Amino acid sequence: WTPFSWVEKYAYAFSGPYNKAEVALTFDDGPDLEFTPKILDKLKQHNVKATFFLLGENAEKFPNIVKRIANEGHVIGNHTYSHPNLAKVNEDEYRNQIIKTEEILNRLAGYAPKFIRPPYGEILENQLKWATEQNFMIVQWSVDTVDWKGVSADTITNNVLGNSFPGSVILQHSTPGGHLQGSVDALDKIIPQLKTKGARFVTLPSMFQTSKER
Ligand SMILES: O=C(NO)c1ccc(-c2cccc3ccccc23)cc1
Ligand SMILES: [Cl-]
Ligand code: NA
Ligand code: NA
Ligand code: NA
Ligand code: NA
Ligand code: NA
Ligand code: NA
Ligand code: NA
Repeated sequence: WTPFSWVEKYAYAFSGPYNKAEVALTFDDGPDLEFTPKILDKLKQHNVKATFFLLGENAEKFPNIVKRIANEGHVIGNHTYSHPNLAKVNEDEYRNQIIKTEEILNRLAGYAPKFIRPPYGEILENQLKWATEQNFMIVQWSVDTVDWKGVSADTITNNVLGNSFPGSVILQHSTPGGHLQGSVDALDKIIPQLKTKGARFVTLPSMFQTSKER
């Protein structure tokens, strides 16, 4: 496990360029029926695009919310199919979780997503090597809202505003059935205060200057 050396050897990163006044909001585990629509609305009221890492099994249940994300200018990412610990699977099951989710998202969004985020941040070097050759790009995160703990919006705001820098990639969740109401309300405080500091919200394709599709 050498996360640092991998950013020089593969398509793999934790944050973006230091010389741009840009940050990136990302959302995991969706789509869902309660939190994804709210996030989309608050992102609409703040003129902000984001990047959604969607589970393949959840895109099947709510195929229109996948389409709503892409139609509103957001970028869709691959978050595997059934959310397993990729460090505990073999190559064929790893490549099965990726390619299966890709075909589901390609059918709904109209493109094969280029960005992969491994659940729990767990991934192995050979898995990373395979995705690099397949023209993927894995992006983790550098600011953790730890919103799955069900924390409040004020707590998430101080946690985000206290650890955000140019190039920060922020992690939030739109998990079906999670305690994420404070994570949604935090967007009303996080987005304006970072704008006060001069930050612009971009998607992962714009931050790393690459296409959204593979
Ligand atoms: O994308 C996720 N789920 O879909 C996800 C789940 C949990 C965490 C997560 C939360 C808190 C601390 C962590 C420390 C190391 C690795 C992951 C951590 C980050 C992301
Ligand atoms: Cl490209
Ligand atoms: Na790592
Ligand atoms: Na980094
Ligand atoms: Na950075
Ligand atoms: Na409903
Ligand atoms: Na192959
Ligand atoms: Na920086
Ligand atoms: Na950062």
